[PDB]
Amino acid sequence: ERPTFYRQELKTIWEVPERYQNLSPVGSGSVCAAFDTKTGLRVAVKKLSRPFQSIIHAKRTYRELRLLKHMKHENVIGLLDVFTPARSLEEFNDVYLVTHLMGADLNNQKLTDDHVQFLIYQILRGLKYIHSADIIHRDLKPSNLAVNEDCELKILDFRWYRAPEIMLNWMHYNQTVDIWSVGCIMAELLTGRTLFPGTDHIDQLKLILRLVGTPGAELLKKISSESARNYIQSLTQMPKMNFANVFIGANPLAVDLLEKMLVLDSDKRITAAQALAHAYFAQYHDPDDEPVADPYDQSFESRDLLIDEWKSLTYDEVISFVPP
Repeated sequence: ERPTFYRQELKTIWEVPERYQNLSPVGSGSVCAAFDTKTGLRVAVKKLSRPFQSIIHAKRTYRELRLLKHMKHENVIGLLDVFTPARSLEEFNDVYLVTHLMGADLNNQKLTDDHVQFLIYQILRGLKYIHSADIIHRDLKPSNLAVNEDCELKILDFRWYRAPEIMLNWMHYNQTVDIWSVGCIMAELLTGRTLFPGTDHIDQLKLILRLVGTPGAELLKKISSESARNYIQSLTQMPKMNFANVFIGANPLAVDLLEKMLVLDSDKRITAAQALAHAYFAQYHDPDDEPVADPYDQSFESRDLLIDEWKSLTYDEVISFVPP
């Protein structure tokens, strides 16, 4: 059946099932932290802002709901509930999404090696899943990575951490753009400092190239633009520096993994599935507890529909929702 809803203000009117109590705002969609009386869980309740204002809003609402419904993995945030106070598609105007309320993010002495292993392991386990659905995160960074008390980690809400192929204007994009971001995060966890703290995208690329080397002829054979090639080969030619000398006293397997992640050529960068099997994660690696996702149908992405059709498609997904 339909739950009983109650309304309150705090500055839109929120109308939510009565199982969610003690709503207290935590950002502006806009999000309230709440107590889920059914489960005794702390939850985030996000009320989408203007979800069907235009074709672009409606499709983004649909894309967000579809993605969250698909994600079913310990290290990836999924959907705990989705509701609307509307009793039919005609009154359907508001969408609310409920997810685990996570404490800290990774913006956060420094960490021990065992604890860096554990956190990166979790990130890679989550990424293996996401990537197996043919999803690329694209913007992994310490603030999209949430942790509870026991520092169990979940990947959230999908330029110091972005792959250089993106900051150059190359478009040979692997899912390993996310593996670059993990490499930068791991380095920051290991040393306490941002690995590539660029002021603009140019400054950033300079710092990157200083560490990894200027592109080799083999990667240069992959650049289709004359100016682009001209640009890279115009830059002062930097040798690959030694990673050990940047990561002093780091566990040497950490350094070895880093050298595999922080590779300029994306086709040569270690993948998530491969990183998990690397000796650095020995103590956590379980190849039978690193599950993959069902295939994820993003064909909708290329479709040009009407607001009312994206809306109805969204309503179909709300109705058909089943809790974990």
